[PDB]
Amino acid sequence: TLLGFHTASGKKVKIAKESLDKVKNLFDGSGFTTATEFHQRRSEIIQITTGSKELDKLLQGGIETGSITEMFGEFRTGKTQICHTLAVTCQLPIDRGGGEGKAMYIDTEGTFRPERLLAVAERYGLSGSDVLDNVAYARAFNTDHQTQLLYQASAMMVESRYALLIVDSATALYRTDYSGRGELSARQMHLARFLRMLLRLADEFGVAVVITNQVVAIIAHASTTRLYLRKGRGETRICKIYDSPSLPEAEAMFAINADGVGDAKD
Amino acid sequence: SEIIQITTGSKELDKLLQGGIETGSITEMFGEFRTGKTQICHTLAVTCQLPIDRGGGEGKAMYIDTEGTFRPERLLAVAERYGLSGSDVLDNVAYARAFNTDHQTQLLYQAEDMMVESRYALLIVDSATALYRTDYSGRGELSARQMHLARFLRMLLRLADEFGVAVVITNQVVGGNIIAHASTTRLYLRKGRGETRICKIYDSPSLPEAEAMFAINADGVGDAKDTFVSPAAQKAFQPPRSAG
Ligand SMILES: Nc1ncnc2c1ncn2[C@@H]1O[C@H](COP(=O)(O)OP(=O)(O)O)[C@@H](O)[C@H]1O
Ligand SMILES: Nc1ncnc2c1ncn2[C@@H]1O[C@H](COP(=O)(O)OP(=O)(O)O)[C@@H](O)[C@H]1O
Ligand code: BEF
Ligand code: BEF
Repeated sequence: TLLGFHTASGKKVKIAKESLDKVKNLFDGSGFTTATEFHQRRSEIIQITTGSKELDKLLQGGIETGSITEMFGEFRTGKTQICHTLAVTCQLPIDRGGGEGKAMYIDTEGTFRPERLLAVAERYGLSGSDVLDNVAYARAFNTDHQTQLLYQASAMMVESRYALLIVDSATALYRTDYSGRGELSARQMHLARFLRMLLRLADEFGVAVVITNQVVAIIAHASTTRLYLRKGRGETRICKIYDSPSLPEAEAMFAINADGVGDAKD
Repeated sequence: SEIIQITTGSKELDKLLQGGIETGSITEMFGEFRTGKTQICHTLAVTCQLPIDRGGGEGKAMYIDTEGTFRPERLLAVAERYGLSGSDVLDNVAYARAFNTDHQTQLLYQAEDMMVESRYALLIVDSATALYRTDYSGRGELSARQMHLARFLRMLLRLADEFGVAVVITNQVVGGNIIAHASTTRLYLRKGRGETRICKIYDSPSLPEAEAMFAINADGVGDAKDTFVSPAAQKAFQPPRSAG
C-alpha cells in the first residue's frame, strides 16, 4: 500500500467507506430524444478555459467536460505546463471560464510542481492556499499503482465535486518496453482498460479527463479529442486539432509565460 | 410499399448506388478510423428528410449512437448546405445513446412504436459492433454474443421490412459473420491518398462491385471537384422549410 491521493499542500485525503462500497459496482434507462434537445444539452456542457484566448477560440470554449482530451507531442512542448494551468483554471467560476470543481493530478514522471499552481493562481487572483487544497496529487510508479489511483479517484469523486482529472504521461509507465516480445499484449490490455476506466469516469462524473502522451519524433476512442503540440520558431508554440468528433483540423498559437498558458506576447 | 432511394449528398456515390441508400434493406458501411462512416451517417440523417423528387425519403431520421460522436452541428451544416431550416431538420431526428448491448437491443423496441406513430425513413446504428466488439478479455465468447447480435440484426430486418425504413449500420474494421448475411447492401470505405476517400460496393445482389471517390467537406459528404422514454420525438414528420 503506497501513498494514496494526497493534496498539493501535503495533507492526506481521507475517504469514507460508503464511497468505496458505492463505486465497487463500477467498471463492469436512457431513451430517444430529438436532436434539438441533445444540441441544447451539449450547449450546457461546461468547458474549462486554458488561459489562452486563441486556444479557447480553437476549441470553441476550451477543455470539454465528459470526454477525454489527449494532448500529445515531443519533449518540452507544454503538456505538463498546460496540465498545471488547467489544474487551477478548473477551479474558476463558470462565468470566468472554469468548472467550479477541484482538480486531480496523477503524475507518472515526477514533474509535478505546486509552484506553477501558485503562480497561475496569483495570475488569476486566487488564494494560493486554497488552490493547493483543491488539487489532489498522486505520484504513480507502475501501471498497477496507476489503476489503483484510478480506483481511488472513482472513490473520491463522489464526496467532493471534481471537474478535472489529469493523467500526466499515462504512457510513461507503459513505454518501458525493454522486453522483447510478449509484453506488447499485456501492456496493451492494461492501457486499454485504463483508457476505458477513464471514459467511464468521464461519463459518470462529467469530469474533464486530460491525458498526456509522449511522442518520439494510443487506441483513441471515437469521442476522444486529440491535440498535437509542436514548437514553432522562437517562443511560439502551435497546437493542432489532430482528431475531433465536432471540430475540424485547425491550428492555433500559444505560449508559456511565467504564470502559465497564455497568448504569444509579440 | 415501393422502394425509395435516399441521396447520399455525393453525385458519384449516388450514381454508384444507382440512386443512393436503398430503403427496406440493411446497408452496412465498414472501414477503418477516420474513413467517413459517421459523417455519411450525419449526411443521410438530413438527406432522408428531403422530398422524394429531391432524393429524400420524406420521413424522420433515427440515430442510435454508441460512441458519443453524434453532433447536431454537422446536421445544421448539411441542412444549410441543402437549404433547409435547421430547426425542422433537428426536430425530425430522434437520437438515442446506447451504453451496452442490452440497451442497444431495447432501443429498437421503442423504435418500433415510434415508427408506428410517426413516419420514419432512416434508422442509423452508428457502430452497432462497438458494444459487441467489447472482447476485452473475452476474445472467444462467440456463441454467447453471437446470439444477441443475431437477434439485434433480426429486429433490424423486421423494422426495415415492416416500415420500409432504410437501416444503415456502421462497423469498425482494423463462426460465420451474421452481419454479412443480414445486410443486403455493403459499402467498404478506405482512405486513399490525402482526402481521397474510396467507397467500394463490397457486396450487393443487384449493384456491381465498383468504386467511387468522395470527400468530407465542411458541409458533409461531397465530391472532389477535379423506462426508455420519448418526449418531443413522438411528433410527426414536419417537412423542412426553406429558410432561404
Ligand atoms: N518557470 C517557468 N517560466 C516560464 N516558462 C517555463 C517555466 N518552466 C518551464 N517553462 C516552459 O515550459 C516548457 C516545458 O514544457 P513541459 O510541459 O515541461 O514539456 P513536456 O510536455 O515534455 O512535459 C519549456 O519549453 C519552457 O520554456
Ligand atoms: N467539421 C468538419 N469539417 C470538415 N471535415 C470534417 C469535419 N468533421 C470531420 N471531418 C472529417 O471527417 C473525418 C472523420 O470521419 P468519421 O466518419 O468521424 O470517422 P469514422 O468513420 O471512424 O466515424 C475526419 O478525417 C475529418 O477530416
Ligand atoms: F512532464 Be512531462 F509530460 F514531460
Ligand atoms: F465515428 Be465512428 F468511428 F463510427
